[PDB]
Amino acid sequence: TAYRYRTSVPGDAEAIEALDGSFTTDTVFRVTATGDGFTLREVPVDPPLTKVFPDDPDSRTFVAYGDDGDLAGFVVVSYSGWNRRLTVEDIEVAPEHRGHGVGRALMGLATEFARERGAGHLWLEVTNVNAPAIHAYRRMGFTLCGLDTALYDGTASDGEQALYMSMPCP
Amino acid sequence: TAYRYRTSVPGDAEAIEALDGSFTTDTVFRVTATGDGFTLREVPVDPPLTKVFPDDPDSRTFVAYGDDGDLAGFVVVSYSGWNRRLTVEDIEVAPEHRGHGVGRALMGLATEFARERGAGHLWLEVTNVNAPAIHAYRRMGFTLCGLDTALYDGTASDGEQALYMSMPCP
Repeated sequence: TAYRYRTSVPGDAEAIEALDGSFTTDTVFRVTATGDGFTLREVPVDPPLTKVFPDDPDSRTFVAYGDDGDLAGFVVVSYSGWNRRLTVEDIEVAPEHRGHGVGRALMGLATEFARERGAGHLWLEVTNVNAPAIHAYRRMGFTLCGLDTALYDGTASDGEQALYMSMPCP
Repeated sequence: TAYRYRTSVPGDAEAIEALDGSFTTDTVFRVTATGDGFTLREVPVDPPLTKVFPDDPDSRTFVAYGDDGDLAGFVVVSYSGWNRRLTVEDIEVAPEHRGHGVGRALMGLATEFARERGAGHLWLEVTNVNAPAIHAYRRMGFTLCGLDTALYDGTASDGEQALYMSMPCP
């Protein structure tokens, strides 16, 4: 569907680094600590929030290239045998390529690798302010499996919470 | 307070391995996924649950030895500079030494190391079935900061959830 896919090579390092993982959102998932647990609620934000990030057999990176020779996206995966978890360390699609099936195809490639390793599930972390990726993950078969409100304390993302999502591996 | 404390040496490996990290509990924290979030509720369990486990500058292990020459307890810590987090990887006290101040002293030693590294917080993971460690952590200055319901899927601990607790570092 207009893209080429392969395992990354050292020469992809620059394009991976340069790829624009930034996004603008009209909503965020507000995380509330209730004492007994946590609640998430999608809330509107005005003005829209623009988030800019200042970014071996069990590990793998898959890249997606467009017709133009430009990197459309990548996914970095890591496998842990103790809990048979394939961690999606990072997944990013160039803003122009968003909503063109790149993310879904890369996640499918991540799923195939998980199956090869005999994974029981796929797992990912996503900032609570990334409402579009959260909704996109939900529509790829993932559901909220946890969170860490302290993950970003003392970082450039202080005030955000890490949200955890998982999918059983077919 | 009856114990000796130091940094571990290779020769402590056997005693660390052999130390009994098992526990019996009359209660557990039941984790409920509400869809919008998670709730934790301490519930009684009958019969009592007995849990048996089939167990470099930023990493460190501190040991506590009793008068008898036996290992009373240990704490394994790891530091991550990106979020200035000191992770308490593992902490275990021999059942006879429980409630004698060993855990508190080891956690204090973990806190001093965190300060030396310039940590902003201390962090730990604890199984939801470990109601006594959860209550002990709460009484050491930690509070629930998250959880991962999928951490133990496909393991010997399947059915348990990982609970995350943090403390700001003085």
